[PDB]
Amino acid sequence: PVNRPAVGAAMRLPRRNIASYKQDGTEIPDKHQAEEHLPLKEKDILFLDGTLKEQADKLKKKINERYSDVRVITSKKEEEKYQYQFVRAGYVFTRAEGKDNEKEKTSDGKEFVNRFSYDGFVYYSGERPSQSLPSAGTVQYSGNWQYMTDAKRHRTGSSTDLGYTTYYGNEIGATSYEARDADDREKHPAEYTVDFDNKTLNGKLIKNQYVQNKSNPNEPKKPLTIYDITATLDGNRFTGSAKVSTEVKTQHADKEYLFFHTDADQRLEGGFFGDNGEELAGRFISNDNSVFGVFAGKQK
Amino acid sequence: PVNRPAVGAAMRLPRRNIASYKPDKHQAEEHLPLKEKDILFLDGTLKEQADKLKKKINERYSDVRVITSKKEEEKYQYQFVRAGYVFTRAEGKDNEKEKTSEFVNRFSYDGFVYYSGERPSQSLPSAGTVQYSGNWQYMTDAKRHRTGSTDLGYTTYYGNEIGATSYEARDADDREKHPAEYTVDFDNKTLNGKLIKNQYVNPNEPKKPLTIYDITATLDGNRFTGSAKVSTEVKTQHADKEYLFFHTDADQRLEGGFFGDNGEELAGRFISNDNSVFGVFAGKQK
Repeated sequence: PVNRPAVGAAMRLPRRNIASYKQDGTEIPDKHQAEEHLPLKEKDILFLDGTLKEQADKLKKKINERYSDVRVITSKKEEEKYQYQFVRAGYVFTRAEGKDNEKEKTSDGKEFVNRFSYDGFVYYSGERPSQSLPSAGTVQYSGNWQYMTDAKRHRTGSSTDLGYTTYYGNEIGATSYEARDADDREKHPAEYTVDFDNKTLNGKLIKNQYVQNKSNPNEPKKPLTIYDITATLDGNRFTGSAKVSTEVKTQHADKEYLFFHTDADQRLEGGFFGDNGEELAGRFISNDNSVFGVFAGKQK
Repeated sequence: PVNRPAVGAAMRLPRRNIASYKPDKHQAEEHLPLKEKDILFLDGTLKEQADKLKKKINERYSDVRVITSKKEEEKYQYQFVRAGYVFTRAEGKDNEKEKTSEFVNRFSYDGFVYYSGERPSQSLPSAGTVQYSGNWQYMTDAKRHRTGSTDLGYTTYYGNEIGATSYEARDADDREKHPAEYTVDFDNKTLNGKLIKNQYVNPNEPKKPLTIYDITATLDGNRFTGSAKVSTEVKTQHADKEYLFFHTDADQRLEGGFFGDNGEELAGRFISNDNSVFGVFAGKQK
């Protein structure tokens, strides 16, 4: 589950109950809504198989099973940069315009269930698990990552103030595809070093921070490491941890830390794809189920 | 921000980057001044404010021993104010690192100095002069070379790889390391004071105070704004030690206020002009 080897995994957008009445029509006490915090669940990690296209199609299918007539946006445009052959770290989602929220109401018309109609997944996919890996040497990979967070009403004592499209992070999970305060040139790069001598992987899941000069395409990037990855290789898999960088904790306590605050200890799993480990991909989920992340990489 | 009114403020320990990889035997960051933006403003009860600081430490390390200013501040029996600290030596913890493919290396220690106040005074005397006594704390920049840590009166590393602090002062009188004295003129609407170090020297053994800062401020409502100035004594007679830490004034960068019914107590903060020292202070009517 946390440890399951896979050729694909996904997490669906969590949508918390923002209703302020109970099913008996009585007010929820102390100004509270029915569900002010909705963590992710490991049981909700959706495991995938088949080709890259089949896996993506399955997730889009799931979106349309809920609403047949909503438009879907994908990460196809975002992942162009990487020219991945065997892996994906992507997303598929909808804003569900013109759809009412999911509601359940009393006879008198009071809402005791109210959930947003938004929907989406972040996921990784891999094809052709490696049959051979280098017996020696160190190899650099570069790529990207995506993420899906819990839904939480109060992260501190708006969602846009915190760098996300309105509501994301609060009434529904925060996602990489709704991050507004990142460098849209490349919001979420990732870097990895694989030591095939000692059989270790180290990496960084990075956010390129927002830059004021948006007219110069060669404006320098402002990287911020969100997670340090460490892992051990075993066959064509690797297992390890994602740890929130100290820098996030101390210098970004009022923003990034409100979303990325707990490690994923021994809760990161991935593997190599392409017959000779040309690429890699995987996932992690933090100890308190506050973030599900997926990541991918390609040899430099 | 530097001039923002507050009922509590804290500064976190600066930890400079001592990494020596990406020339001339230099480290990545040989001087780390403080920043006015890193002044952490606090609110809520005295307890709430302190707990927030302990929380931030625990957010970095869930399992470290935390040391507080509780024992030190007992003597003052403050009702409404605090000038304290919370810190950890982070025993057995690795430094903060980012790596080769080390271009970042920052110490594992952590801590804050802070002031806190509850119930800002809604009335003050319209006249008369009032004496206050209390204490202060401080946090300095981190600087590899202050001259051409133990010789300079601090626990190892403090002042160099991390900021020097009042709670790592080793050359002071343990009876009361950092007393403060104030006089408030409610006629002329002024505050004058001294932030002092009792130098190392029986409970009635004479003290050897050394004024570190002279404080001046003007009153406005239940607040006061002014300056902290390095003492004549430090600059001229302690050029080879204290002056290496206390060398620049805080001009119009000291802020505090009165707390309690009729200004029984006062507290505040200052930050020197070149961001070399952040100080906090508290006092109680004599």
